[PDB]
Amino acid sequence: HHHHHHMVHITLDRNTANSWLIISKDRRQVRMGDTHQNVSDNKERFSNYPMVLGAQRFSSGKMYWEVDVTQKEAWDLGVCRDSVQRKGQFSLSPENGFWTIWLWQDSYEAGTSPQTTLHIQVPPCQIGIFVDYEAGVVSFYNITDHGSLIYTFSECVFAGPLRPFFNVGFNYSGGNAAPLKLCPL
Ligand SMILES: CCC(=O)Nc1nc(C)cs1
Repeated sequence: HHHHHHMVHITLDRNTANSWLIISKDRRQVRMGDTHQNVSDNKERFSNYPMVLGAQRFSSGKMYWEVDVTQKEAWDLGVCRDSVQRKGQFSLSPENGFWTIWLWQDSYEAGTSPQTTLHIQVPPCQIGIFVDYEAGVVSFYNITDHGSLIYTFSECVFAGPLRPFFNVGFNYSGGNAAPLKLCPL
C-alpha cells in the first residue's frame, strides 16, 4: 500500500480507559494492570472490557496509523463511532458502531456479524489501519509482511465522528501482559 503519507499522530484518551488500564506518560502505550488503577469512575469509561479510545475525532479525509502488537495473545484494533456503548456487554460489529479485527485463541478474525475468518501466513508484530471517511472504507495491513492486506470493510455507514479503538485483552493466561504501542511516523 501507499497510505503512509496520510499518517496521523494518535494519542490515547485516559478518560475513556477501563479503570485497570495503565497509559504511558506520552499517551502512546497502554497495558492491562494487575488491579484497579485508582481512578474515579465516569460515563466515558469502558466498564466490562480492557478498552480505550484515541483522543482524535475524524469526520472527513484519509487517516493512517500503526500499532505494535508484539507477543500479545489477544487484542482488538480498529475505529468506532464516538457514541458507542461504554457500559455492560456488547459485540464488536458495524451495527454497534465498530470496524475492528482481533486476535483470539491463535486465530485472526474481522468483527463482522457474524465474524469473518482472516488468512494471515505471517503473524503480525505491527498492524496498519487506514480510514477513508468519504469512501466509507476501513483497511488493515500487515506491516511485518511488507504491508500485505489483512481486511477491508467497505460500504461502511460511520453515522458519526470516528475514534481510534483499542482493546489490550484480558490476561487470564499470564501470557498477554504486553502493551499495545502506537508506532512512530
Ligand atoms: C461494513 C459495512 C457496514 O458498515 N455495515 C453496517 N451494517 C449495519 C446494519 C450498520 S453499518
